[PDB]
Amino acid sequence: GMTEYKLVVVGACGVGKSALTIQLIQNHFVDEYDPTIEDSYRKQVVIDGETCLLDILDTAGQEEYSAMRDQYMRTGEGFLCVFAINNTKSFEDIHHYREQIKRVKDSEDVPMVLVGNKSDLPSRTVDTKQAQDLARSYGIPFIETSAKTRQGVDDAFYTLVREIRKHKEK
Ligand SMILES: C[C@H](Oc1ccnc(-c2noc([C@@]3(C)CCCc4sc(N)c(C#N)c43)n2)n1)[C@@H]1CCC[N@H+]1C
Ligand SMILES: Nc1nc2c(ncn2[C@@H]2O[C@H](COP(=O)(O)OP(=O)(O)O)[C@@H](O)[C@H]2O)c(=O)[nH]1
Ligand SMILES: [Mg+2]
Repeated sequence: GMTEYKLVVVGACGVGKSALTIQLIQNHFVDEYDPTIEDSYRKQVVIDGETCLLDILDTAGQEEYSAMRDQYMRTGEGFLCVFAINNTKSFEDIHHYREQIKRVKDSEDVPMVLVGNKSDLPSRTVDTKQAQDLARSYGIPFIETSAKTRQGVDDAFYTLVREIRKHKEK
């Protein structure tokens, strides 16, 4: 049967979670997508010659630590932690997202990729080295993306699938 991979995209409002997701789903850059819409989207993709079903939860809205919201995030098998390379605050938020993922998955070993989005823009405020070094601190991959140009989009999502496979084989 076709394996389904439940992927969750997290990070500060405005970093490009929806734009990244829609680039994967529609193969189109959407510069405008209601910041409050949290929803999931499926797509069949070929990754290393194996057709699989991705189920992407594009998170949005207010931070809430109810049991209900924990259970919804807990359905995720892997997480993209997204910041924007021109927004230092979004990068400084990453550790909070990672901490909450570890808590809700009750694991120090959750499949995860650090994503630096908006790589097409010139206004960088977060050095690549600092981002690479944070991913190293966590022991996870770092991928530079642009939802505008499609740079890194498959790399980010497909690496996460590969991380989930390797975790499932542990
Ligand atoms: C960086 C923060 O801001 C926001 C703003 C919006 N969301 C968050 C946020 N943190 O984790 C999460 C997720 C969705 C991530 C996956 C796992 C779980 S499990 C659960 N219950 C979740 C929730 N709500 C989450 N989201 N944080 C700063 C710092 C604290 C005050 N605050 C202003
Ligand atoms: N130049 C550029 N703008 C982007 C990129 N991704 C998203 N945006 C813009 O960033 C803003 C927020 O994007 P959105 O997808 O709504 O972010 P979300 O709140 O994380 O879902 C919008 O103005 C988008 O046009 C990107 O890679 N490059
Ligand atoms: Mg959004």
